[PDB]
Amino acid sequence: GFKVKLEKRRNAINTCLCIGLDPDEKDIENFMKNEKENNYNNIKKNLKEKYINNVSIKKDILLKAPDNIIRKSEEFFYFFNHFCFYIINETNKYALTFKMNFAFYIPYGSVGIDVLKNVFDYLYELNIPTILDMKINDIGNTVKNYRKFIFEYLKSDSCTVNIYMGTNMLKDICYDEEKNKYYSAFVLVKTTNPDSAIFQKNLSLDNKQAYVIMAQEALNMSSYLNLEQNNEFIGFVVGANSYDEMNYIRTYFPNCYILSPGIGAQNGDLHKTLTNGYHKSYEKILINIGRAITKNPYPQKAAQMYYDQINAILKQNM
Amino acid sequence: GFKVKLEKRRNAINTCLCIGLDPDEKDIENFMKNEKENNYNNIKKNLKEKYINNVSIKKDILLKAPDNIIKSEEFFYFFNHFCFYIINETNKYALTFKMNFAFYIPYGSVGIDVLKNVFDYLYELNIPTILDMKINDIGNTVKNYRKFIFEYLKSDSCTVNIYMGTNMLKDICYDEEKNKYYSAFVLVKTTNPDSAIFQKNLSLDNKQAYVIMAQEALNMSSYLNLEQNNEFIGFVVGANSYDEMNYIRTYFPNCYILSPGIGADLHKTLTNGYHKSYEKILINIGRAITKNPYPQKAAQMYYDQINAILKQNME
Repeated sequence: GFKVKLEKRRNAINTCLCIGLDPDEKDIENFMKNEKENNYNNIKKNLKEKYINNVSIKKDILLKAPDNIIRKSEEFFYFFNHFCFYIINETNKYALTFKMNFAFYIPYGSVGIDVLKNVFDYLYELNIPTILDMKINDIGNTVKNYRKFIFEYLKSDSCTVNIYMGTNMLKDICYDEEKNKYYSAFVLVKTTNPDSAIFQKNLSLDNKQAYVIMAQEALNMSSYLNLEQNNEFIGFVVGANSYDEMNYIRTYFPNCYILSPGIGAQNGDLHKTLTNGYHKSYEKILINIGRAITKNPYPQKAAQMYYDQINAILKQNM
Repeated sequence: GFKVKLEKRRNAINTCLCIGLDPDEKDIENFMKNEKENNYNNIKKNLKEKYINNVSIKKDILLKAPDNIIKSEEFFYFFNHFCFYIINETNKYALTFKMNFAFYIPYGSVGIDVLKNVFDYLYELNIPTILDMKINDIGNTVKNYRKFIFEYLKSDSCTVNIYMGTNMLKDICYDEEKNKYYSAFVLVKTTNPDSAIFQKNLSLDNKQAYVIMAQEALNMSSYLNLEQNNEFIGFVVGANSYDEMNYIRTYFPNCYILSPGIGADLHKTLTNGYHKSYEKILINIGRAITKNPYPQKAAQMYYDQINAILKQNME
């Protein structure tokens, strides 16, 4: 159960920080250059973690001494994967959950999917709850394959879902009738893009905005599937800077799980966000911080500072 | 541009058949069993085709003989060879091929290698492509999908879900640094039985969400000058959704439509969707061909039925 994992871990480390691990090409290139310039300090640190031996793919390459890698076809893979372990290693004591957005692992072909699998293998050993932000949607017969990839192959605890096509697809994502398995998901409700209102707000039904209608139908399906009775849920992606919508959501669905992306290095207001979505069991208000951590040259420092700020706001609210 | 490629292939082969290539694990396993019990007849045909010698990934694995193969690479080998079999058998009937990404991802990286080989193979054959992935994210994030689909795969088009918004199309159908343009089909009315809940029951000013969404997609298309660059944004409209198909062809007369959902009435769809430039009504047929006992014959069949309806609408 994602619910119980979250609950347990939230008790252990007292926070709702979700760390986003979305490495782009410059992150990888910058990491490789800086490891070359500095005796490969961090990769050498990566290699000392017990949990690095338990990843699935190209262990023989990953566990080589950096020095031997340039002495090269496997180099992009090695620095990419090692960048991801580096973030995880530096920041994990501060993160209630990690969220990996699939778009960042696909553009190079398959090599990034290997990286993605290893990252998920690694987080599984560390028992850190995971989310795959992939905003999946298709017909039922088709999405089973996404279910398989995400929950069987990656062993993610949850994923993001776009339910514009409908809520029946959740039957083949959050439930596996053959194996009697249940899975958690966050459906898109109010997103962070500037023009998010065009459909989510400007469409309506019976006097209610589309985002509200969507949220309610998502929970009707969660209830029909008995998810929470099996320690899973369907939650809502609500943008961090959508304060009215977040307020509407926490108000109308008082016990929902919210995943909140949007706060970066140069925007956002953690106090207004966390307050609007607050819940005493604040694993229900996941505050995702991604680039503000992964693009900081001192990622542990970033993850700690965000941790402390959120913690201060949580106590303010208590 | 996708427009040009479509226009030219349509005149060349006289159809709007879109062939779906969505191989499931059972397709792969069965192809493997059937090749093994039949002296690898289809694989031998695969190895005699010009452009298998031109694939990017693990080419010398694919050109080995099953006996050499039969084993970490076994799955890779029969998966890829299944795809190539379907393409070799059916390509002369297809205006376009649509690969659904979901069928290529569930085994990890091995399936993405098959996907790339499939795309490189259809590119050599000069057959127009669609990646059905229904991508959506924020602008800065979807650029990764653009790169993957349009740079790495070299797809002509993909499917997009614009419920988050249409600004995302700016980083999918356009690359401002490179001055490049690409085509997409946005989801308008999909084939799922409950598709009405949002697509029909939500409205703005009386109009159903799907019409609002189609219009906004076309608004963004003009903002990006796709037409002037031989690309477009089109609409996915399910084969089973006649009134909606009718409404779209009626209200947006010259739009491009991709229509999934004809399983195993084609007349009804093609008639409601019809356009004299019939590459504007792509009729997708996947499982009904790929899970037929004789895919080539199944493809010809649908090809001949489509052709007879086209001529009947022309007349």
